[PDB]
Amino acid sequence: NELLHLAPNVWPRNTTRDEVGVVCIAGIPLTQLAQEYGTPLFVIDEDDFRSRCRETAAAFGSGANVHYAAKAFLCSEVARWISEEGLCLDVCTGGELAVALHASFPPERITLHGNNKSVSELTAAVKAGVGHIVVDSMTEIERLDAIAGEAGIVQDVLVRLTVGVEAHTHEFISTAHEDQKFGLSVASGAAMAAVRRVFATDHLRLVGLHSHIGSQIFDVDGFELAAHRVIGLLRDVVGEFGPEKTAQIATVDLGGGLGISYLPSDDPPPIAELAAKLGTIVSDESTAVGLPTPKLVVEPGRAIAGPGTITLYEVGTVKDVDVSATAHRRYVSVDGGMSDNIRTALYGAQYDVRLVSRVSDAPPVPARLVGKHCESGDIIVRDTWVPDDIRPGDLVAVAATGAYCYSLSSRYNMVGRPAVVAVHAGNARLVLRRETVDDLLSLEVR
Amino acid sequence: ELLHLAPNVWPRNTTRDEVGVVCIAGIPLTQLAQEYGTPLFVIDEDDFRSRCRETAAAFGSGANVHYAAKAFLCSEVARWISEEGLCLDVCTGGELAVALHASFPPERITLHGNNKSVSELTAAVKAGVGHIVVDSMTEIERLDAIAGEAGIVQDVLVRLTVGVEAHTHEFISTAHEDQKFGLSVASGAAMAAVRRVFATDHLRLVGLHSHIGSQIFDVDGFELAAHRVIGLLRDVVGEFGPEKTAQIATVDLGGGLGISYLPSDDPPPIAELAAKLGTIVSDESTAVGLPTPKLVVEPGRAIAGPGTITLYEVGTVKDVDVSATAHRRYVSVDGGMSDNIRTALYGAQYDVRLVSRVSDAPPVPARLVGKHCESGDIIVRDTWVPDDIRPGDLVAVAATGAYCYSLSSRYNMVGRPAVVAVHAGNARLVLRRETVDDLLSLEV
Repeated sequence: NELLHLAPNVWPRNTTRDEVGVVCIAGIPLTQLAQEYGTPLFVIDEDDFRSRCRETAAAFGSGANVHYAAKAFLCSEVARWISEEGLCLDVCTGGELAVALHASFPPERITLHGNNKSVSELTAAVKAGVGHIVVDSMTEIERLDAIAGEAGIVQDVLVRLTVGVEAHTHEFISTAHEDQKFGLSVASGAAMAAVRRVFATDHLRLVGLHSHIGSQIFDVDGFELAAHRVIGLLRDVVGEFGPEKTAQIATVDLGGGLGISYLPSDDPPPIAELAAKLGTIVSDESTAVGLPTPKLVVEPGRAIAGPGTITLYEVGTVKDVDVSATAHRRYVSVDGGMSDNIRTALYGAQYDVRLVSRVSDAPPVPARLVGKHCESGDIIVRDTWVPDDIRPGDLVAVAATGAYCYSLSSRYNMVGRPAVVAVHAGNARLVLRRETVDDLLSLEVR
Repeated sequence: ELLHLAPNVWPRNTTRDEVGVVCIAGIPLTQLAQEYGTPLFVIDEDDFRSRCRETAAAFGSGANVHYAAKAFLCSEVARWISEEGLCLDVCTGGELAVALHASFPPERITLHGNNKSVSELTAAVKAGVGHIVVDSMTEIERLDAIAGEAGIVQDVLVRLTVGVEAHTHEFISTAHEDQKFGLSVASGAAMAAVRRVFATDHLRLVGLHSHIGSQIFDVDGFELAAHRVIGLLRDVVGEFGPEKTAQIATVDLGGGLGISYLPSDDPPPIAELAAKLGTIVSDESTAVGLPTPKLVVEPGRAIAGPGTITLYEVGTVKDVDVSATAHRRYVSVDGGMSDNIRTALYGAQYDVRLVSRVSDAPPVPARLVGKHCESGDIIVRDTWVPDDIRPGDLVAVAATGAYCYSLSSRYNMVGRPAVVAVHAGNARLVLRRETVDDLLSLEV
């Protein structure tokens, strides 16, 4: 009756119900998937994922202007999808680049990020020919210049700014002095010094500016102020170097944080609308300081992976726990835990969970979804509702685990990484194996 | 200044060189890094064993001290626990698997968890584990059926909610504890379970279990939790006679025994704390006309933990403006929330020290920070660092042997650090560092 609704903004785009009531994506009952591949189980609506890539690219005007943030989720399958849809790939560490490359991701379309790039990570990057690197310290700059000189090239490059804006959901914060590890403060002059240094080198080309201001951003208001501040730096730069030189700073990358719906209440604007406001502020602001509007880049992770994937669990214990003299909370324990979605513990994230293996007529009862580890804080969905006849053996699913869940997974209490599976049109295909005690034990020595 | 290495915090066999490099078990940390890489976990093996011994003594027997494998586990460690006479609490299908691959005596394994699978329970009676601490009415059915099918009578404790949560020098009491483990005494769910276990032919009740906290520095919480637990025992004499309730011979007050993360952390010496604890189990027992039951305790952190250190190489130093007039020194490092997530996840606080040389520079306020693309990737939120700290320098964070490695992740595709043990003069790789081959190993 009430828990039977599967809100189309939360759950993947190809999700539907059986005639027997079972929940399907891409036409596959979740039961079949569970019985075939085990639980816990990650289930990626492949068509959804591409769907998001096309949609975002259309909104910003080309896949060249949308870099998938690999940090949300990465494996060779997904890299290949991103290539095919024509987006770029932002990679973060040595290893994210390694796997990008292993999947033959076109290096010209990679951008490298990080607060502490090593000389090896940077050297590997120029060898492969990555093409954009977003620099983050003055040390990085001295380091990359040496490396690109040593290798015969001029490495295009952006500098990362700290612009004093933090945005989440329908609000933002502005600070005099942003206190965090990334970027170079515009207000402090650190950013300008960075611009100066790169212009000065023989071996780097300054090509853009990068800002990132938060996550689950549902209004443009924060971006607007950020872009204001960011393009104000550009004004400082016409100041010293002239308009002709500063046009070479052709790309304003406004970072990630494009929002999705974890709960049906969540109301991120449709992406084309947002992007058109974004485009317009980059333009108003651009010309009211005497410049050609530079090209807008955006780096979603969550808004691309994320909605299209679902973690599929089997209920194993149901305990009814007294929380007042009169009331109860219905703890439903499950197959996995913080080993595969640590976001609830770590960020206080809020998820939708649903019985999926059947349809119940029972009245909804307040509940906590809870995993299998020896920590009381091992909690996947802190507050929901759940049909009062929920019972071991049932299959439940949590609704936007596509982003930052698997990437964050651990082997806490020796629980191995769930399998991951992709699904497209009717067909299912294992993408990522499930761990076994052999993996568990495989770093041990004699 | 930042030069003191507080002996309550750092591993026991920690030392300084003539040249001022920090050493443990006689090995300079520079050498370890140059041999094995960074980031690196470094286990002072004698420390671990020392704490095994010290705890055992305090509670009368290694048998009354069960190591909590959740805090860190591998065959090597399983093997240290076996050799020091302690037991092993394991939590999941996987933790038993490895304890067994390491040939840990099953008599000395206790098995925990809110949501044991049929298949987990089955594996464990087949291995002859010996104690299971049941958590749900459902689990009790499952386990009767299973032990019956095996032709055995499986010893068992039940786990209780007793409405106490202790941390540091305080604790909260609650009319109705609101969390996943245990069965409530006050609702009489506990007593319902004691009935149903007395009723089966295939289970046999030998104790009660409460776990009430972490980083516990007073006895007070334990006193109240004990009062309340043994309260159940009285209720069972009421129903069953004192002569069949004495079969419930074991009161297990769980883990939570505390260590020093920071120098100002001041947990009591375990010998005192256990004396105190033993007295009150006794008092509270005779206070209800029962034989003193045996006190068992299930530490993880207090055993693993203080003897292990995470060695990092500095990569980036950045002065960050935080007011018109102040600055915070962001020192970034080889690793991050991938190998130490406790800071982001629980708001833990750590000590960190410059370790590859000794600086005469003055101290400056700082943040030790990882290399992952997330601004919350912070290893140590508020420390002090010497003002001439500089890339190339090696720092160590100070009590990382518990919960850090077991929670490790491959975030941003950062492989697990290697783990190395050092024992009188001598290093030895135990767990090896992950490679992109590992990172790719689940792909098809």
